[PDB]
Amino acid sequence: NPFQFYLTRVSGVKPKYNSGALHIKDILSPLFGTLVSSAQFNYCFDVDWLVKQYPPEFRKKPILLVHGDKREAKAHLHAQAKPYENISLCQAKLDIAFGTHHTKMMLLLYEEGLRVVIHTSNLIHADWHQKTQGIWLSPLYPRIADGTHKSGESPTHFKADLISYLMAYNAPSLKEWIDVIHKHDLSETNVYLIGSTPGRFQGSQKDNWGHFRLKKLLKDHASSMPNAESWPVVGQFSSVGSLGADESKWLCSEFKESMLTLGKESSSVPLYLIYPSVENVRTSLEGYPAGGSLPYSIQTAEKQNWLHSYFHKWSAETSGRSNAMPHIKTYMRPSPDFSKIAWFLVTSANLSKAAWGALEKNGTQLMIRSYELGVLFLPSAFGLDSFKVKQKFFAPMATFPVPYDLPPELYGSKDRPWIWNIPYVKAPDTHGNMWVP
Ligand SMILES: O=C(O)c1ncc(O)nc1C(=O)O
Repeated sequence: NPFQFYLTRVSGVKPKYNSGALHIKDILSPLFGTLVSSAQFNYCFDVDWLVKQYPPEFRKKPILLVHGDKREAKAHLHAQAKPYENISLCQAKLDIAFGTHHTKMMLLLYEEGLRVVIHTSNLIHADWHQKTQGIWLSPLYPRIADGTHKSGESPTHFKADLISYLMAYNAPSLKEWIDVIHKHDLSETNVYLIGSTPGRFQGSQKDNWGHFRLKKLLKDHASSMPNAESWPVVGQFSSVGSLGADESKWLCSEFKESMLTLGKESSSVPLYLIYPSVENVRTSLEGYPAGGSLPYSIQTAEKQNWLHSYFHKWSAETSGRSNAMPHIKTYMRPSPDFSKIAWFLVTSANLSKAAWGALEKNGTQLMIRSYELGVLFLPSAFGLDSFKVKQKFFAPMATFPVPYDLPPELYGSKDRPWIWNIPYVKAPDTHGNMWVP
């Protein structure tokens, strides 16, 4: 397969549904490279657990943890890392309120080259245990010979775009990694980088980040097709922010308009949102505790009940993961019969203005609160017009492995979106428990 798109291993499914999945121990194995140093970009960290996932012979190699924690949270993280002399920390600046460092990325420097891993999991045991999570694995990037002058750039501009994402941190520990990336050849990269960094962007810079970055890529590198209005948009996520009093405020105005973009020319397009119902969570491998990682609050949800009529159940028979609650986030543009897709995005970004950006100042400025990161699969980048959808995720290699079932299934009348801070005591979960916050 050319896509190098993986799910994490799930404890409790039959072996055929973990054949070709990746645990973090697999990613860090000596089989992937002889580790020299690594950078772990993430949101939440269990440092004791994390070091144990490295092979014993690599556990004293330098590790950089890139996080966004402040005040007591920051002190807690520093206390976690203090027993390991080889661990340094980089506090990503979050100068806009309510933003987080949400990017999930590994930079893996080997003796043999460099690897980039962009994924969706926190660095804690539960995120790699029984959740549905996504991974993109870069090729092994070789080092450019000293004295050789070449770009090492890909047709997707991935090398420059990754350096640009890192330069936004303005951080000395990350300038070191930028110099490492400069010294490697990334030209085989066939995915486009889509990042979010905190800021207020106008003019040219508007297209650099968030949903405007997505729009620009789709404008420039996808083509429109007859009856494009009939190709739905699908968004699939594990948290929802405050989107406004009705769908015109953000979801169907600027967000959907970016996601609908195809080609360069100038809406009844169906919008399917996939987010676990209470029943999905109750019957899950984890039971109600899976809802600890689905942080939709009642205070947000009660102000936007209009949104829930967009919601579809989590279903993943194709990958044996209907009971492994989603922590992956994905966005895509399937054909009206869901047999093809025009593009697929895997990312850390949930369905929030903080992650994707919201227009300000009479539509001239895109404001983003958070760090986010994903990779975009475009048919043009593989010499194709569209991707066919792989029928069984783990079963002509140029079909894209969509990890959940199509078409998505609308909530039933008695279904409700998972809301983590109200009790569920009508029926017990797979471990025999109720949910009482
Ligand atoms: O996983 C979590 O618990 C989580 N919590 C809050 C947030 O904004 N995002 C996430 C995520 O990683 O999806």
